[PDB]
Amino acid sequence: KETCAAKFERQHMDSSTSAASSSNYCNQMMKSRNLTKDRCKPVNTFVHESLADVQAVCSQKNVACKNGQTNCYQSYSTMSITECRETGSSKYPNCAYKTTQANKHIIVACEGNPYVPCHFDASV
Repeated sequence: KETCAAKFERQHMDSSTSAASSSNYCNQMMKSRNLTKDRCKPVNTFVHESLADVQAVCSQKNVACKNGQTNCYQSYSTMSITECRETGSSKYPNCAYKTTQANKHIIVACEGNPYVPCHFDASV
């Protein structure tokens, strides 16, 4: 059902806010974006930029992905992002997360036509 493009937007885009509003941001968004439905996804980043800005990264600095594929791209600019990581304690179905807000470059893996992000590899 979901295009890798649309799944990326669900998992990784949050243009609704400029930054995490509280230390509960991740608890709340991991839940609302359906990333805790069946298990607690351990690590996930949200990007607070326009979709056009984040899709444009697919034409920026080509770098290898963590898995050694070559379709990753690092943003030329830093971007406002929230990094979510599950706490050591967390046990499903009660998923708990630490929220960290930062301005960093993102690295995404891109696919499709239009060529757009389908996976979030890392922030730098």
